[PDB]
Amino acid sequence: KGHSAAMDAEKLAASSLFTWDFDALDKSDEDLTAVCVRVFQELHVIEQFNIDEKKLRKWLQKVRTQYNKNPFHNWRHAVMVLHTTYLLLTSVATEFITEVELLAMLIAALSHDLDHNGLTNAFHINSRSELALVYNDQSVLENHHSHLAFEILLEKGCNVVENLDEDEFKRLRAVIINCILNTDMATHHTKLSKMEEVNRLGGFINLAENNDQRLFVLAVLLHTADLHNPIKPFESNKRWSARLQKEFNNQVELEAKMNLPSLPFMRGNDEESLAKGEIGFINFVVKPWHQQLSQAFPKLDFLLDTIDANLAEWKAIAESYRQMQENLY
Amino acid sequence: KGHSAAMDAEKLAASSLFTWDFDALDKSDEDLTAVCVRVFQELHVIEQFNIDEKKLRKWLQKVRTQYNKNPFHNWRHAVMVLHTTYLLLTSVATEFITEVELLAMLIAALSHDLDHNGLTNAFHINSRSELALVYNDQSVLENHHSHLAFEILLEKGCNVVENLDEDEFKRLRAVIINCILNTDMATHHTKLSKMEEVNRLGGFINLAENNDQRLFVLAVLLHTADLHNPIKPFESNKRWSARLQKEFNNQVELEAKMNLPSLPFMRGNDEESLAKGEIGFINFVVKPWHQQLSQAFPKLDFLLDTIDANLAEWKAIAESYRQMQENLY
Ligand SMILES: [Mg+2]
Ligand SMILES: [Mg+2]
Ligand SMILES: [Zn+2]
Ligand SMILES: [Zn+2]
Repeated sequence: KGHSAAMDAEKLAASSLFTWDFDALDKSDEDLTAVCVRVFQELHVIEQFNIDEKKLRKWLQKVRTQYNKNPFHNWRHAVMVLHTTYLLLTSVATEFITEVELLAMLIAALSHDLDHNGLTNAFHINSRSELALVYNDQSVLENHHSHLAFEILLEKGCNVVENLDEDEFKRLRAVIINCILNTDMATHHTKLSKMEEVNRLGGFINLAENNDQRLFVLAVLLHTADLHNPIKPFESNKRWSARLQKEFNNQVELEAKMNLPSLPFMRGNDEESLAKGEIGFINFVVKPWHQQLSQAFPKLDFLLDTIDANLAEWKAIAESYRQMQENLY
Repeated sequence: KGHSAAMDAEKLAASSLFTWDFDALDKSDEDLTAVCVRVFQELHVIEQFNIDEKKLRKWLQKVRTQYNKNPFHNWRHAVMVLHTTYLLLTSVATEFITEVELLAMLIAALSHDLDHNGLTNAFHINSRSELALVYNDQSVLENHHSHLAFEILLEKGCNVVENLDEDEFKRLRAVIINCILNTDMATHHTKLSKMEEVNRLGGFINLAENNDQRLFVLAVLLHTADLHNPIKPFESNKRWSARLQKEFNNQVELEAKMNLPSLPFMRGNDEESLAKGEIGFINFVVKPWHQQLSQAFPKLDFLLDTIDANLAEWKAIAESYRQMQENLY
């Protein structure tokens, strides 16, 4: 029965947990567990919902065991999205997000890629996979992730939301479903267009009262945290991007063995292809997204300087390879 | 006094001997003898060097009696490496290998693991064995194999190279020594790095004239044939891998009785440990090796599809055991 969640951003930002340079690749298994628990603890959701910390840790374990050992879409990617969501909500959402929606964003971020196998939605649709048949080609993977999120959560020993009442769980369920389904890259352009129209009209007006407009912002922020590669230091940008390229190469190899069409961008398997793909992805997807995001939330415009520094680095790598490839001609 | 060995790959590939599905475990003792003789006969080395077939058969017998009844490193493993070497040379080497080097590759492949006792080089060095003292910790087993190869060969009734002149035997001896010594797994990474640099420069250029570069390729090919497990049908992959695991388990048992350190990968003695070890060995050793090999010799890239099929099979086995082990937690 509160107006907004119990958060003071400046106390939260003073913690050693608050660092935009966080990279799960440099953390051990026990370190990642501590990060997830610390996010829940420092955001006060454990005490606000009387969360059994034995169920929280059991739920965390069950979440990790349902992620697969993929190069990119793995348990460390989930923790990266959880931690980045914690950074984004602390920066801009402290005064309109509710307590239940805050708990929902933490669960959704950690659960958003459950049981990923390093294959894209196009593979499932083209191969007519069992998952594609279940979901009738509609956001196949994201529907699968959200389903397993609740199958794991509603289990008795992992029920971290056991103390929520009917109305609170209904809102938590709606927030998790909408935010995970909006991690589908096929819905990126629609959210970008709506953000542009909102920015044309001056911006968001009283988010604490407009429930549907507040949910849109939460979906926008989780999608932002999902694309964490270009907003991290370049060493983090390069290691994760090289891991995604490995998944792309494995899919093309599987698609050829199954006589399925492949997209030409996924075929590149060297450093020059990596840099060229990152330049295009940043110039046409990430940068226009954060330009609209920084206009609605100017506190986040420092991310544009991180995106530009990484973009300048990838262009230096591409220029070196092109300078070596032009001499053949 | 020839430019290259007298071989036409397409005539050779039409023989019933040419089959990548060959497995020595399914052959009788007399069948294996016939396979070894047929390799020598069909490659024309018997007539090219006027080989006394009574000495060839006596040499074959003496080779077999110097192999021990190990689960993996036995006489059938030697025939597997001989036959796989015959497949590899027929596929890619017909136009640069010389007649003497061809005969040397057949002898080296059959002799490459002589008097193996199912124990690794690390055991000899750690136990300060007599063999480790003889060879000053340098490629202990491989030096031992090559020594016995010539002790068996230079015997009068087994001298299959009696008709070679001085220059031809000197090259044959150099090829056998270098190729057997390069079966030392401790030299795998160095050969992989050189193959990567050669592939960066466009590939091998006129191997028929560069003697040292041609010897490197022969060493690369014999090492390829030594690791025949992942490039065979899965039933062959599993039976031989289970035999190697038995040797690993026997060594750890011997090392504990002698108060010697043991590597943790050798302790696994069940099917789940077998699958986990094969996935790691294929992902980090075999697959990167054949990716470089297929880039220098694209005719061999079908082996990558065999490696992937076996890798997918081992991952299905590991997933079943993990799905049964995660429910305890
Ligand atoms: Mg996803
Ligand atoms: Mg050996
Ligand atoms: Zn994701
Ligand atoms: Zn061997």
